[PDB]
Amino acid sequence: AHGGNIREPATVLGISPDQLLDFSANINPLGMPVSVKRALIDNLDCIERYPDADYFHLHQALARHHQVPASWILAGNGETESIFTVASGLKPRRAMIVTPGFAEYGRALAQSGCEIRRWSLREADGWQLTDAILEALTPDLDCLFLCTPNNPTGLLPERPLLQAIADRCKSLNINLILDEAFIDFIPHETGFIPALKDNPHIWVLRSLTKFYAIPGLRLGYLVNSDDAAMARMRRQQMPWSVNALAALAGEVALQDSAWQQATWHWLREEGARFYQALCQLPLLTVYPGRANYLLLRCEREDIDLQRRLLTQRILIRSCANYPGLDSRYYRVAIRSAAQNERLLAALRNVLTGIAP
Amino acid sequence: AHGGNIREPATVLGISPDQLLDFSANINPLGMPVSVKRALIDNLDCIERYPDADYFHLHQALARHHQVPASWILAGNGETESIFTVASGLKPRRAMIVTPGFAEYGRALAQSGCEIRRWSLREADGWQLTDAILEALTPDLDCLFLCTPNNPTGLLPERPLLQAIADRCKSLNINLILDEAFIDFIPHETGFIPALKDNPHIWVLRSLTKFYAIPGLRLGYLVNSDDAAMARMRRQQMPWSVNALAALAGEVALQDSAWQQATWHWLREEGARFYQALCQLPLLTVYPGRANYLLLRCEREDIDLQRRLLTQRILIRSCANYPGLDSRYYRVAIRSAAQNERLLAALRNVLTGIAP
Ligand SMILES: Cc1ncc(COP(=O)(O)O)c(CNC[C@@H](C)OP(=O)(O)O)c1O
Ligand SMILES: Cc1ncc(COP(=O)(O)O)c(CNC[C@@H](C)OP(=O)(O)O)c1O
Repeated sequence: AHGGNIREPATVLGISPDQLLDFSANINPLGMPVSVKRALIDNLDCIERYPDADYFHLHQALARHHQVPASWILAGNGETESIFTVASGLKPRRAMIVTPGFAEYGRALAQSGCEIRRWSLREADGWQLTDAILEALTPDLDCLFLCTPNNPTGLLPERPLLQAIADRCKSLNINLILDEAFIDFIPHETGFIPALKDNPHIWVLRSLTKFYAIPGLRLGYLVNSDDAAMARMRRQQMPWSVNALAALAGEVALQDSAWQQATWHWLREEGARFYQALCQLPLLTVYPGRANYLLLRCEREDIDLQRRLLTQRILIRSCANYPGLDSRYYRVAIRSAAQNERLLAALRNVLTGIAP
Repeated sequence: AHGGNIREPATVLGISPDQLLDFSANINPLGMPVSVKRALIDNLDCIERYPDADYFHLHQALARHHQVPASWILAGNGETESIFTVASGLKPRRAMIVTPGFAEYGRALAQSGCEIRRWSLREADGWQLTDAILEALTPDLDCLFLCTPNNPTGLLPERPLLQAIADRCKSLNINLILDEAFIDFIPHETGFIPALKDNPHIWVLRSLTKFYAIPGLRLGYLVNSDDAAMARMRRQQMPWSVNALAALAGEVALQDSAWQQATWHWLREEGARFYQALCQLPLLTVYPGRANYLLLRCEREDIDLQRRLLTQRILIRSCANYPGLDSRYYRVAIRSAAQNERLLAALRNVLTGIAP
């Protein structure tokens, strides 16, 4: 049960989803780039033909964007498909995931028949990934999934720690899958694509749906420099999985040279202002997320924050279904100032004026 | 290597794909319904949110269309996804497919770890499915895939034979998967959805991409009346696989009450006129396909028809890669009269004036 389920949320209340303000999914509040919408409208008739099965133009655009060989890239029907593709293409016998984390890594691995080991983040560490994981990495592991920054904490592990993990993985023959779905939101963070050349054991997952606001179109991709392994992924993949409009949108989106700075500026300004306001609320712990969402811990047990905000027609993410987190945890997106203010006001009604 | 690969075909020639006339994919020549295009343009901003994970409106529309419980239906990112979903959801140990047939059944089963048995259609039978298959059906089979009408022959097995197969399957505990991807083109053919109520061993695959001309959007679905099995399919399925525009397009498409009659009329008129003209060509055998495509057998060995037509900038499907068919076999779509005439003229240049 993932976030962004507004139709389901509205159904629970008996109202139309157009009446809900959603903070349970984390999509760039700027909306899709104007050029993207124009291109979609202008080329809509392209849907009367099958997509290019090899997605030449799309992969060329992604390759030019990251300055890597097009052969290192495989686009997917959302990064969600890329996660299932890597799991099925690598068919690990034993794999480690880090909890709490995005639920699909586990679903994908389970379906592929893998023995899943969980590395548990600790509330006492403020949910930060630590070097304690290194000693937990063993030769018998085939894969390790890390999310950078993590869903739902928004925390980004230190580059040196990620490098230490990557190096250990290289020596223990472990494939390292880095989920960089939200990395574009963190100013100046390059991720690991610039370092794949001499590290064929590293796989990077990317998504265009949150940063460019096209989650309804579905577009993500996987990058890796092992010629043979990527070739195998191209087969284990279902044909025409990426729709023609997603491919077009992706190409156009990457051409908007102002999008990145505009998004970073918003995060640095409103995002910082929103975070400060949340931290001024009583009976609430707010974690220092680096992208467009924040993990919250409600210090009032006798209060289902999600149920309470839903009656106020504001949908938030309940993190109780993440392994490792309990009913006190929730996640909210960072949106436009006006919407953020409505969220804040709702939270105050449930948090201010209450004794410990 | 499926048909519709115009970008790849154009690349082989060193030209732009906009210069090719494609007869290698079989899409309704009328294009997408006008209401569908209007709805897509009017609701394009819906892509700024994730699709409804449960696709309520879409499944409700499909259920109303077939007058069956919405619980019997699962939409997919093209019927291609539905094929992979049924294979993975049923995880057959032994399964039978009929050759020649669409390549994805075999790919899907192979990936799921199934022992595949092939029932071979015979050139001496004019590639018709016969009752000889019944004795080949055994208790140890878990699944049987039939395509009605078949890709690439366009032949539709007799209802009584399909019923006999279905009944035998029911008694031998075999799941029967009927690929009805092209059934909408055959006037008055209802398929098996109207008969699923008391046959939970029957699974029907449907596609909206050829009949409504949205192969670039990707939309198909699976129907079955076994409560538990469909429930399992809803899990083995990847979340948000159907994009928001495909779901919208599907709902709108089903509301066009003139589309069906218009398409049937075209097939009965131009389709019949095209078929007759093909049959007047020398050194060519044309099979009696019932939908919008026809299988051709070139009686001139020393002539690669596809290569020869490609130089004339017309792309056709070579069926040499179908198990059971050799280099003499090709398939062509049935399109508009003008385009059909260009195809005919090209064929004449390669077939007329030549001695046996
Ligand atoms: C870390 C992470 N990785 C990959 C994806 C897949 O993205 P896409 O397929 O659109 O490219 C998501 C989406 N997450 C969407 C969100 C609604 O799910 P939760 O409430 O469980 O966080 C994600 O959060
Ligand atoms: C029998 C059959 N079933 C299912 C599909 C999948 O349809 P979709 O995913 O668009 O709903 C196709 C598509 N076939 C497309 C065609 C180009 O492939 P070939 O040249 O191998 O025949 C098909 O021919």
